[PDB]
Amino acid sequence: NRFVKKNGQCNVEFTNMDMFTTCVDIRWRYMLLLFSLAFLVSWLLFGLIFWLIALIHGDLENPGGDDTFKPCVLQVNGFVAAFLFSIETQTTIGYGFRCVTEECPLAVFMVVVQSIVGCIIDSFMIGAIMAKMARPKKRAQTLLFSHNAVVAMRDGKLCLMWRVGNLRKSHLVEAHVRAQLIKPRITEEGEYIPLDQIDIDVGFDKGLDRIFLVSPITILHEINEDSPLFGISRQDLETDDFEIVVILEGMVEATAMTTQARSSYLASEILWGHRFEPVLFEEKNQYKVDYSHFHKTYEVPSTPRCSAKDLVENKFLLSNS
Amino acid sequence: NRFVKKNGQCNVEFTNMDMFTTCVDIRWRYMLLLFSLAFLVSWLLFGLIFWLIALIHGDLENPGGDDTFKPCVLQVNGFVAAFLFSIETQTTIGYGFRCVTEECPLAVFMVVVQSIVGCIIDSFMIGAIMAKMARPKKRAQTLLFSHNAVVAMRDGKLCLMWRVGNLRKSHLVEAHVRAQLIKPRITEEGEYIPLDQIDIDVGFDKGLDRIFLVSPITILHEINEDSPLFGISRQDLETDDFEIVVILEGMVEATAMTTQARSSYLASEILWGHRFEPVLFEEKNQYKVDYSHFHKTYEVPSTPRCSAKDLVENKFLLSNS
Amino acid sequence: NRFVKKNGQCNVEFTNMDMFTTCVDIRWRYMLLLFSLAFLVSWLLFGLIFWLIALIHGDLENPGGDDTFKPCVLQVNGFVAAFLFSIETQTTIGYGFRCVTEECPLAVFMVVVQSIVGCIIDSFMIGAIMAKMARPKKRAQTLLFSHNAVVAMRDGKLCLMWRVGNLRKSHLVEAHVRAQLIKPRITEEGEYIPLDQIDIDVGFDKGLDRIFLVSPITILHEINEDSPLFGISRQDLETDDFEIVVILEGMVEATAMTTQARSSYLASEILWGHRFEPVLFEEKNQYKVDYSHFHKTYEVPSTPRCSAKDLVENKFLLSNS
Amino acid sequence: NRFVKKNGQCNVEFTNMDMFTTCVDIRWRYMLLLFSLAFLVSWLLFGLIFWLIALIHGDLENPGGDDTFKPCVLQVNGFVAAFLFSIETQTTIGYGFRCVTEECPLAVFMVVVQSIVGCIIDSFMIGAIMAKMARPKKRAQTLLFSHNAVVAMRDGKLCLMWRVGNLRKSHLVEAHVRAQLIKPRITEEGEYIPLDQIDIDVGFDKGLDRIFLVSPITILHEINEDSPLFGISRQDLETDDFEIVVILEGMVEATAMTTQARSSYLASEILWGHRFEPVLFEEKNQYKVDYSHFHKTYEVPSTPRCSAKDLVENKFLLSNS
Ligand SMILES: [K+]
Ligand SMILES: [K+]
Ligand SMILES: [K+]
Ligand SMILES: [K+]
Ligand SMILES: [K+]
Repeated sequence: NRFVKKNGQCNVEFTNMDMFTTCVDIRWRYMLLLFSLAFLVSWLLFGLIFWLIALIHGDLENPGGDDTFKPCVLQVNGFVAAFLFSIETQTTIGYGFRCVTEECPLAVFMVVVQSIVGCIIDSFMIGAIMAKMARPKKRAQTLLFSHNAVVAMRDGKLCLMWRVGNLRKSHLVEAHVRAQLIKPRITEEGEYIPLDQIDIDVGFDKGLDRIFLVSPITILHEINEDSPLFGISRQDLETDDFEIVVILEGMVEATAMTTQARSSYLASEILWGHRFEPVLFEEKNQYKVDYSHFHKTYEVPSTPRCSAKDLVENKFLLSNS
Repeated sequence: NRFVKKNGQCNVEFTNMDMFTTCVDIRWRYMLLLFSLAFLVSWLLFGLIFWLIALIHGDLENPGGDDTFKPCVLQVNGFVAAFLFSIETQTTIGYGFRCVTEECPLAVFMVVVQSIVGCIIDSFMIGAIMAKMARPKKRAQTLLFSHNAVVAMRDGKLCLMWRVGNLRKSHLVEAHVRAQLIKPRITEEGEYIPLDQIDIDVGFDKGLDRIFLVSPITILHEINEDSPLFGISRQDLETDDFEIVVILEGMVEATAMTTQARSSYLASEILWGHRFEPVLFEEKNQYKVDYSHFHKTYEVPSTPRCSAKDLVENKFLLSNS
Repeated sequence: NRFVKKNGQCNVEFTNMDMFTTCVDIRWRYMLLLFSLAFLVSWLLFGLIFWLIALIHGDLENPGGDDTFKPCVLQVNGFVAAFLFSIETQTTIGYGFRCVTEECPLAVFMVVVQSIVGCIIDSFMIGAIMAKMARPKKRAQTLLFSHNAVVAMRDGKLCLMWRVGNLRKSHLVEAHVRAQLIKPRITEEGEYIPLDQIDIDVGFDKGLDRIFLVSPITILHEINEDSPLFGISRQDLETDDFEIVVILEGMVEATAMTTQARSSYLASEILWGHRFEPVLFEEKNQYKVDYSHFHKTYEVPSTPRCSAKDLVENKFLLSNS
Repeated sequence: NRFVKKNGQCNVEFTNMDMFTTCVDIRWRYMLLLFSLAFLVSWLLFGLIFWLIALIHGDLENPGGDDTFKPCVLQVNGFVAAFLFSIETQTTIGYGFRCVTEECPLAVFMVVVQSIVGCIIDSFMIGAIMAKMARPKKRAQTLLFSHNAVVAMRDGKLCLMWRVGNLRKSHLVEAHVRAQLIKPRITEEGEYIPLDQIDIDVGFDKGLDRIFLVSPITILHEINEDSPLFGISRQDLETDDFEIVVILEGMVEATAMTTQARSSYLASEILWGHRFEPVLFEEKNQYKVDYSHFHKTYEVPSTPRCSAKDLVENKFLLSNS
């Protein structure tokens, strides 16, 4: 039946899976203690001002006032009371026992000031809990490479292969693969490149490196005249110092945040003359993917042990003679 | 007249269209009951603390106080009153009947604590109603494929074709098409690929797969020597087990979120020797698109019933002899 | 001197320039009247509830209460008072004259409910003023095409050219150009394509269509054997029904929102045998761009009046004989 | 050992490194004084209204009221008191001394109005402190070009080279390089291009311009028949007026904001017959990058002083004879 329903939906089911710009990430909870401190500082500061004012105006000795005398702020009898009024103003709780009066302009202006300050402050609190909210780090890896890469024969050509798959049913828009052989080398003129990155060809020029990934795919590198692996046999493989890097880029269907997935195979991690265990099965009305067979491989004794280079050379001696 | 006005505007009119990172999507309204619970828990907790304090300080028996005795918080006569003061503090309603006094530091500190807690809490409430606000799922599909794909003759070549169109007047920046024949196969060496994805060529190498989509377009795949459809005739079509996938990627003009539109044609869903009904008409000063003709097709009896492979083979026998 | 400073900075100066997902864009100010309505509805509803409660409990006739009788909410003497208490609760103004008491659980629960409701409501208000805040429409066009396109001779080849430029000093990351001849045509087999889009080659295959745009650039299309313009002379130009579309895509340096800039030239809008007036001048220590010369052009009488096709044909008759 | 751990992690360590849409960026702190003004204006306006009402209703002479007379708003004895009530309403502090009463509908409606206004206002305040919060300018440059570019011999070919490196351990998804020779020139037909941008080939056609950048890389431009540098020797280099631009695009792993890094080399800034000092060293279990050697270079006297053009020409005279 259908691999892709007419609406784009996929027919597969997955089984058996195991300046201050730095302030956005500024801290885990240290920002919370930071803001709690921000408040405390502002509350204590304005309380001291209100207490200074009540002290000077002489309210401390007549906090409630009377017919002849009106406090700047009612009911401030000390610094503790002062502290309270400041809080109630900024928090805008405003119980009202401590209350401003029309007497002192300085006091009124001070409330006016404290109100704006207070607003700005928690306004920023929402911004910091915005930044730190969505600006992640450590996004779960949705993509997977076979633990090993395989060298075997497919359709007459000798090929290095490895597997990639999505752990999520979510699609990868504009996905493409790359590979490089990495190793030190010395140029013809005797120049030293400590680690050289040599492209390994997955089909870029025809755009076959463009992939549609639903179920796990085996990526093919034909080893040929233009391959850095052209002169390598199965024995060389248990010798050589080279390492292969593999990449899969693309964009998460939901985010449109381009992703780059990486992994590596040492010469020692490449299994010659093997093949991957099929991960995809058809059961009646729909397709299943058994993810336990992902890394699993099996020997193909009929696989030639020599290098692709000698493989091709031999062909012509069986031609010429 | 003009297809594209000098300012970029398009001249067409459309007619007849029918960790906790998972918390962003955490729920529909279960988050609302979650937060309502968050509040309730904090309100009840602080009320119990205030009630514990009023109990110990002995306020329950003299809630209003007198000349010789001052409560930590005025007017707490029970747990219900206690509950109320907690609410009024956090909500910052602060009716003021239940009111803090300068007596108990513990109480003052508790208010101080409850104020910061309360702020943080709803600060987060705005973040959750941020995440859940714009982080969508199920974005309406703006793109469309003809229900069927057609095989006919164009400009001398035999071609598999299918239609794509935008349901919205909104443009697709950097849009491109891809296609693959999907089917099981067994390699020369006898290896089984359960479902193989073979590229179908829409013109990638010349970059003709890059498209400017205003009105609906017919996508052409020339069936030639290098096509997987090269050896297929009209009769094979009512036999074969293959399925074709089609893709259109690009980015919504507004969002710049790369989109990937999918659809499929079974061999059985491919109509041989047909053509699409034109969707675009010119009326005087501007262009119309009649979207009722989108999926509509018609027979072209002059269309050859054989495979493109034999089509080409025959040419040379009418050459040689 | 330098076009690009060693830090990447550019040395040019510019002169003489003239479900409810739809709710994000839901309205201009109709959303503001919407929310104002949202509040009003909630305020009136809860006030009616509080008034219902005060009515039943018999508070209307003893609003202040006394030694033997305690109202659910103090000082509710009517619906107007009721309305007020509801407001003061939700707004959390809480003057305190109308005040809740520990008597009626129903009332307490109602306050509890109204508090959460109120919070959720304006929480959403911040989300709507978030969506409608940054989710724009009508982004100012930063990119510009010469009003006309020119056909002239450059470096021995006959070429259709047109100009593009940035109105902003801001760079375009990964910018590239495309062009298409648009016109109706009838296929060899007699099929009608109402408007056909034919690629015009700006150098894609070598990736010369990739451009670095600081000062305005002239885009070149070599008219050759593979060009749809190959058979066109200056006289044909004052006849033909074809139109040319031009595109420039890329991403705004700041936004990384891919942009697609469009414009068109009718055959009648193409000026044959002309050239563009240079927009870029060097003055001593830095480069200026005079944007008044952008669309300006001048005749080049030495320009051949014939089609590039006959231009090439003639070459060989002056070869053969 | 490993360059890339099996999970994608990199094995290198770095050492020795030194309408109103314009309102988003509208100002540094001028927006803060703007909003503070926004509040003040609204507070003063509503206070004047409340004062107008209290004046007309005759409350000024009986602010507290009595058995026979009820003020619209209690305790407004002047404009200063009026100012206060307005503040306490909007801020929702609501001390309660100045308090609304059920008498004047006009007043009630006014409170109702002031409440919604107040909410909208600071709602917007959160949006402006949203825009101005994350919409940056001046993002730190994470990418680096060698101060100079080198011409030397590698693997038999004469090549212009320059270095690029990431200052951050953060990866660049889909990174690619470009280069252009920039200089004035006059066309065959005698047309003047003030500054011409000529592509310099870094391997685009094979997609070798696609790079995987962990440690700093040397970018190679083979100087050959198709190079604008083909006819240039070491002596020409101390003469010529040309400048070379270099670009590196790609997307920051975290942001997915495409970045374009630029830099330039004047003919005078190109060091002929040199090579770069290796920046990468292997110490036991892991790789180090010494960033002090980045710009450092050394002479290679064996480097030919002539132009690649004559280099190749000479080859055939040592062939022919
Ligand atoms: K209050
Ligand atoms: K309040
Ligand atoms: K109050
Ligand atoms: K190519
Ligand atoms: K409040």
